[PDB]
Amino acid sequence: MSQEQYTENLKVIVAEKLAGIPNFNEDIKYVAEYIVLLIVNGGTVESVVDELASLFDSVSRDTLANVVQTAFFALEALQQGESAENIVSKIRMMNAQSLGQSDIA
Repeated sequence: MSQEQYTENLKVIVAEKLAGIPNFNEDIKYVAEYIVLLIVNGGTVESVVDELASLFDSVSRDTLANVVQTAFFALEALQQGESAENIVSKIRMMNAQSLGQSDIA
């Protein structure tokens, strides 16, 4: 392979925004892989937003640009030394609240 360690760490940060979007319930883990693939190709929000909009043109362009923006910042944080598993802990708690009904007293 060429850049998988960055794709595995970037895929976690990319999912943090896709899983957080309120209009993103299905195709959320598979959509981050294509976002990282565009980031690995070069990292151009214009070409990365136009490529994601061509396949995902149902949600407002701002929602797609929001996930590409967090992947660009993640590339700079990953190059210095950041952790992606810690972000999943916040998504697991936020994702459980979205589907956590009939669980109170």
